[PDB]
Amino acid sequence: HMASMIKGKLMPNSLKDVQKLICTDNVITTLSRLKPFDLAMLKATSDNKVKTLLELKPFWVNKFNKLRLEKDHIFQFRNPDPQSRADFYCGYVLYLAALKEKQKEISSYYDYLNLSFTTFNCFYAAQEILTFLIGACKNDTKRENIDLLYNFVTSQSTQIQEHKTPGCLLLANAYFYLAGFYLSLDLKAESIECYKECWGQLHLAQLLETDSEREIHNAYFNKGLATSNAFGLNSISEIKARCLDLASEALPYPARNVMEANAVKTFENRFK
Amino acid sequence: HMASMIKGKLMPNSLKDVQKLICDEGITDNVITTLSRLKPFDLAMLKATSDNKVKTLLDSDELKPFWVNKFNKLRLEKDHIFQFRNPDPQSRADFYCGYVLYLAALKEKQKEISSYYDYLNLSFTTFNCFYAAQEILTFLIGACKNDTKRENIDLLYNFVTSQSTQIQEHKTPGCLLLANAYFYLAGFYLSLDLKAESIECYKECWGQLHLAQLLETDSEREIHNAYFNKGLATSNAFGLNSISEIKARCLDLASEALPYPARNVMEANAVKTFENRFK
Repeated sequence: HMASMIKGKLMPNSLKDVQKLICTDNVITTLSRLKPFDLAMLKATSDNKVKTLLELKPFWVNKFNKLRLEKDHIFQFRNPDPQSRADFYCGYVLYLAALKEKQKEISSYYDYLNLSFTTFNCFYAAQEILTFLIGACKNDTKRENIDLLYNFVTSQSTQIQEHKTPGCLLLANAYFYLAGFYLSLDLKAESIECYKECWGQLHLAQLLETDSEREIHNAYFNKGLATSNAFGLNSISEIKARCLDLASEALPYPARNVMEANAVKTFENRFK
Repeated sequence: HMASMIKGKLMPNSLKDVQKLICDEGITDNVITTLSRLKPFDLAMLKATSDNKVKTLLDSDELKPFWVNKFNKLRLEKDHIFQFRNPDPQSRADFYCGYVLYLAALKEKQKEISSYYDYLNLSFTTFNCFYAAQEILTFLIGACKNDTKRENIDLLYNFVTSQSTQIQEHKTPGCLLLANAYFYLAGFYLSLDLKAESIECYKECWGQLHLAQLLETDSEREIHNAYFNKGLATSNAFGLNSISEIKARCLDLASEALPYPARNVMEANAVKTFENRFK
C-alpha cells in the first residue's frame, strides 16, 4: 500500500546532504557535479525554501548552454523567455529521463514526465503526455476515455499557452484528435465543440507567432512547424486551410468568428 | 493507463464556471460572494487546482479579509471552544484549504481509498498541512507495523528523509512528528537486526527532539494549532507533556544507541540548523 500513498514524493537520498548543505560557494561546486538527473531532481524535489535557488544564475546559464540535441549537433537552445534557464534545463532533463524509462519501467515514465510537466512546465513533457493520452484513446475509444483526455486538455490549456504559438498548436492538436474521437463514436455535438475549440487555438497561435520566435525555435528544434501538426504543414494558414477543409460542417463562418474573437480576447489582455 | 499518466486530480468541472467569473472580474463584491457560497471542499480544490491567474487572485490582497473570515469559522466538531491561531509564516487561506482537504481525506478513508491518497497528498504537498503529514506518517508507520520488511522500512525512512525539511516548517510540532517516525524507524530496524540503521535513526530522533527544544518557545502558535491546544501528549508515543520528559524516556529506551558523544554530536547539529535556518 505504501506505494499508493507516496506517489511522487521521493528525493534521491544522495541529495540529502546537498539540500542540507544548501538550506553558498562550496555548494556551487557540490551542485556542479551531480549528474544532470540529480540536479533536476534537487530543484524538482526540495522544500520550497530550497527551491528558491532561483545569484546562482550564472550556474544555470552555463548548464543551459551545454544543452545539446543528440540528433542535431548544430542546434542550440535560445533564451526560454519568461521561464528561467534553470527551469528549462531541469524540465528538459527530466523529460529525457522519462523517455529512457519508456520501455523499461513505466512507473518512472509517468513520474518523471509528470515532474517535467507539472514542476517546470516543459513543453516536451506536455507534447509527450498528450501524445500518450491520444494513443490511449486511439486504442480504447470509450466516451470516458475521450472525456478524460478532453478534461486534461482543458485543465492544462492555460499553463500550456505559456509556450505561446507551440503551446496553442499543441492544444489545437489535442482538440482535433478529440473531435475525431467523438465523431467516430457518434457524439457529433462534442465533435463540433472541439473543432471550434481547435480553431481558437490555431488562431491564437496565429496572433502569437510573431512574439514566439524563440519558443518556436526551441519547441521544434529550429525545424519549423512541420511536426507541430498532423498535416506536416509549414505555416498556420496551411494548418487552418487544411483543417477547415476537413471540418467545414463543424466550422461554419460564425463559429470560426466566435473562436477567433475569443482568441483575440486572450491575446488582447493576457499577452503583452 | 491514462489514470496513471494523469497522476493527481484534475480541476473539477463545477469550478470551471467560477474560474471564468474570477479571470474576468477581479476581486469583486460579486466574486467574493460566489466564493463564500461554495462548499468548503470546492473552495479548497479551487485554490489547489487553478491556473496561475486564479491562484494569484485567490492569493491577492483583496480576498485576504475573505480568507481571514473563513479561517475564524473553522471549528472542531467535538470541541466547542477551540479557536485556531494565526498560522504565520503560513497563509490563512493555505491553512484553511489544506485542513479542509485533510478532513475531506478522512471522510474518504473507509469509503474509498485513493481518494484518501489524493486528498491527503494535495493537503500535504500543495499546502504543507501538518495534519496531512501526521496522517501520512501514521499510515506509513502502520504499514510497517503490519509489514516489517526491510523494503517497507527503507520506504518509510526515505520518505521521512525526503520530507524532513518541509515538515520542520511546522517548527516544534513538525520536529516532534519527525522524531516519532525516526523512533519507530529505529525499532523496526532493530527487530530485523539492522543495528547500524537502528542507531542511525535513534541519533536522528535525538536531533529532532533537541531541535524541538530550541524551537519550542518560538512555536506557541504552531503547538496551539498542531495539537488543538491540548498540549504535547499526543505528539509522542509516551503521552508525555514536555520535550524534556520525551528526551528522558527516549534516552532510557535507546541507551546503547544514544551514548553521550552520540547525543552531543546530534545536539550540535540541531543547534546549527536552528541558528542558521531559524533564529
